[PDB]
Amino acid sequence: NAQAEEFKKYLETNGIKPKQFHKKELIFNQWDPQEYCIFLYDGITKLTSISENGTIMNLQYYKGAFVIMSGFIDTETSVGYYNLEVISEQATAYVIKINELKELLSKNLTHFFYVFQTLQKQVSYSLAKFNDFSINGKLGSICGQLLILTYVYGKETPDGIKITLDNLTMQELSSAVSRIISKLKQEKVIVYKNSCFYVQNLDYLKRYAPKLDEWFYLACPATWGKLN
Amino acid sequence: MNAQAEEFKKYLETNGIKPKQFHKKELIFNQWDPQEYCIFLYDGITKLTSISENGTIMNLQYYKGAFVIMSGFIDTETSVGYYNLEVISEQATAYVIKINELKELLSKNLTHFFYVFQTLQKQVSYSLAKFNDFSINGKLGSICGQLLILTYVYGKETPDGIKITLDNLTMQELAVSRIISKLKQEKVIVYKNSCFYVQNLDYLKRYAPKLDEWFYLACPATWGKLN
Ligand SMILES: O=C(O)[C@@H]1CSc2c(C3CC3)c(Cc3cnc4ccccc4c3)cc(=O)n21
Ligand code: NA
Ligand code: NA
Repeated sequence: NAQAEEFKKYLETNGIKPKQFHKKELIFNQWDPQEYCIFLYDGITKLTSISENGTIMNLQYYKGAFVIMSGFIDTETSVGYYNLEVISEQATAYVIKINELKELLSKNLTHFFYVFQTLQKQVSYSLAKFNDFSINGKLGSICGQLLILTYVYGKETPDGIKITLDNLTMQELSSAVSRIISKLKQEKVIVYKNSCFYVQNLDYLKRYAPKLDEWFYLACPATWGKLN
Repeated sequence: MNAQAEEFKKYLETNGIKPKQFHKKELIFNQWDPQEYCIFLYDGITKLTSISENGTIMNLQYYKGAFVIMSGFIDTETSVGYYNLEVISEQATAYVIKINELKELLSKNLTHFFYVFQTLQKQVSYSLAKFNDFSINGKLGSICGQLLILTYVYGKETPDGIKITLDNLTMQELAVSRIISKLKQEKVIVYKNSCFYVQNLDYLKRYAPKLDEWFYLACPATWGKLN
């Protein structure tokens, strides 16, 4: 992306170096009193919360380029007790104290609008998922999640739309969930060929995840028009 | 209400933006509006709805003044999503502003720019907490999460319990009567005077733990008034 590239280089101009992370590493953890603005240039991360019996809660996933912030920008107080785990093999991320963020954006409104419209997407993204889930239950949630893997990591092939994901990432991902995927298999909306995963009926996914499909058209139109 | 909100209100007025009185059931904006707005809900209560192709109305989110609700992207001024913003309180004060004008106002005042930025952070992190509590305790954490918000916001320190202040207009504004019953029975909620009370705030905290954390970090003033 161009906007993200302009932010990458704007960060480096101001002396902020990238930092390579590896799978299962933590970019920041819930006990770090320092609040950060993570610019995940490349890689895949997940935001986890730990209940007080030890159970890890996978709450959200992020793909670079994107912005994650552990503190409110105004008061510089914590958004919550969260960790940012890297689940890809290797992820690049610019780590920035929240204090320095306000200074970088105060000088330049353009990158302020970039970070600002990024949070705008995340808000509407969640509203669109919740919408589809309230209209079609888990069916909408499954089709919506499946629509992500198609619009982003998808590519057109003879056997449909293949998911360009190292199966290391795939299995990173239940009775009712099996029922849904089962029907998708029998209707061949998806497949299991060559150990891969292809999507052949994108129109089906759009039907039961319509609001999320709208979110792409409005927030990621270049990706949306690719497979449309 | 919020120190930042009051100054933002003054800031909008001094730049020639007038408040507008919306009453219950009015739409500050609907989903077929080709103009994208930045709504500053100063006072009142609203909900974000969506009409499907079937014509089915879906509630998606609730907002209470002071708060910001933008329908378009700050940069491209395009819609982030086709939503309607409906008032559900008796009356509501809101400062309707074009998005192109917002871009202008926040550019000359980074302080208010950060404030609007923070209102997005509270939505995102409010959703994550709500999603965690539902992702462990299912609908129990959701209802308890919703009740927890009502308790912290509209509660009263009455020896009877915690008096939900909401005028009846938004109380019953609201498939799972087992949940309301499992709490009606358990001395967790009681409508003594025809009005809801709370006799066990720890039940709600226990099943909405992340929402409780969020409220402790986002509204620490309101959180401690019951703790
Ligand atoms: O199941 C998942 O892993 C995905 C990834 S994150 C996510 C979300 C939102 C972004 C955090 C949602 C939306 C959602 C669904 N149901 C809810 C029920 C109660 C309260 C909030 C909810 C939010 C769905 C989803 O599947 N996933
Ligand atoms: Na933290
Ligand atoms: Na709008």
